[PDB]
Amino acid sequence: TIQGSIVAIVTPMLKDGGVDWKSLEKLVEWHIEQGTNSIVAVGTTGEASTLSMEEHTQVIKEIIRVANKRIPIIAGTGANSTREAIELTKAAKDLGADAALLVTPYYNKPTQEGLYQHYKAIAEAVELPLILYNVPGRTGVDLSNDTAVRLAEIPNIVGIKDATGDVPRGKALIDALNGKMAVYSGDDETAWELMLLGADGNISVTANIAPKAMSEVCAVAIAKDEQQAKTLNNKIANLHNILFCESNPIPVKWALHEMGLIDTGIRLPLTPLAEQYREPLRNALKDAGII
Amino acid sequence: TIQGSIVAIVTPMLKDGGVDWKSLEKLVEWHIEQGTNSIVAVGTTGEASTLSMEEHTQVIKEIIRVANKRIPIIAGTGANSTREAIELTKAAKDLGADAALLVTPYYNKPTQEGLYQHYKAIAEAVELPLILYNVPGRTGVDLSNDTAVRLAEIPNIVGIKDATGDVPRGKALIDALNGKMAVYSGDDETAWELMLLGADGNISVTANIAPKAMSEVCAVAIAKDEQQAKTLNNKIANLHNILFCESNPIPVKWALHEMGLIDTGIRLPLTPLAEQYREPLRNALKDAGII
Ligand SMILES: [Cl-]
Ligand SMILES: [Cl-]
Ligand SMILES: [Mg+2]
Repeated sequence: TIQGSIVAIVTPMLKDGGVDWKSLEKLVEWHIEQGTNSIVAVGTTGEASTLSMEEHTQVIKEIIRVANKRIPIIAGTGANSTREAIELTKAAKDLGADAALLVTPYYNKPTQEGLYQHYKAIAEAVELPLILYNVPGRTGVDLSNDTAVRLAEIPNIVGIKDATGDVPRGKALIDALNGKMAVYSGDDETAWELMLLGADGNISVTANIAPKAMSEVCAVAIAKDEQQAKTLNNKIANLHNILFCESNPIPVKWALHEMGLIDTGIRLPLTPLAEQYREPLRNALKDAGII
Repeated sequence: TIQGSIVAIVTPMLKDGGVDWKSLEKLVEWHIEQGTNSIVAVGTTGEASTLSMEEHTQVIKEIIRVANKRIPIIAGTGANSTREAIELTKAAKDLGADAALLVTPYYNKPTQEGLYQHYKAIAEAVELPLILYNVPGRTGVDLSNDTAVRLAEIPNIVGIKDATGDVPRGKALIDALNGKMAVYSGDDETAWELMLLGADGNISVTANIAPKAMSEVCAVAIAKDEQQAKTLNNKIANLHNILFCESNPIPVKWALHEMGLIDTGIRLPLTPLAEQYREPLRNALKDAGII
């Protein structure tokens, strides 16, 4: 069901690190006005790692409140402990989230069967649509297409965010699934191609700063309009590269501060974008017509 | 200062995953009797990821209580949030831990400067000996030798566990530090090599099942006896390989179970060692004279 441009939203913070509730409310409003189709609250780009459990609950609560039913809200509820993933996922269900996004357990490297059991335990514990999320470069683990295809058989498991950026592999996954669950790109550089190949949307970093552009790229790609998807994506292609010059969300948070939309807060061990990269990032925003 | 065989001890668990307190006490006792030189409590091999905050404290307190100051106890206190690491490290100091072992933030991929600020902030917040821990395959980030060398200048940063298994790089790190802080192997397969080159010990998985033999390997290797180090390590070299046929601590817990020392409990998303590996494991243990 959830389709189109799904922003992996940052969590705006004041200089001391506190959540900037005013800026967040404004950012959600702007996404809705510009065409973003859905918001992932407190995922990787929203610094899930350095927000407390109460801060997760509050950010999800506020985004749902401001959205006011206009678009679906997906809560990031991943953990590397199955028991913890369950508690987070239950809390998101109770807050009224439309779905949960659950990165594979990171750092502890479960087996493929361990991945299967982890997600099946969560699906069986919480009645809420769940979206798998594979990002092997961050986690230390790769949820294979074979394991994804198995998990798609579990009630409540409704999609996977594939951040491999490996388009032949994502095509092979979409073809094997034959509709049984959704595939979302988690790689802005190749998302337009995965959507042209049958992905249901793009859970996007770039949409944080170009929401109207990315909403258009997703609509034309989902519609299978290859030329329009190529042309529209080309206008923002350089943004997809520059937003990872340091680990996301470091650059995207700097881009939003340059746009005047958030302040500079970001939580250790993350750091504001290194000084040397701020001019090149400004130049990319200017080239793109964003500032 | 802490030298020798430092076991990264498992956290024994009952079938239902509850911590097995009696079996943990017995293990701590057997290590001390067998010649183990120090214990890391609630590290990666100890399932830090799946233990609650209260359980992290109880396990630390129990290992300290049982060891009764006969050997230094190092508390695993890493987190991917600098705030949470400071909290865990303070708690370990308060419980009487001799040192803390802090893996680089995983999953959120800080920059080298963010890793520097992370550990600087902890060292300044907590007056306790800190050991860095780099294992890039699990965490998605690699703390470079250059960054390690900067950090060794910071007062209470007293060492690093280098789990790269890359011996020339570990030698380059030892050489560059020139004694400013300790290097510990985090790779059983190469640990004897790294200690012959100047590492102060081995923060060891294999020591969970061969604590006497690994105590002797570390001692002769630290003594720079290359022949005896090689000879002694050969007897346990196949154990270093077999204990990683699925992600540690999966194989090591199974081994301790075959030895009659712990029950099969292990917490999702980890799983009990797959059946196909159990007979080979058992044969390796028989071959090494462990069972
Ligand atoms: Cl996300
Ligand atoms: Cl450890
Ligand atoms: Mg590391």
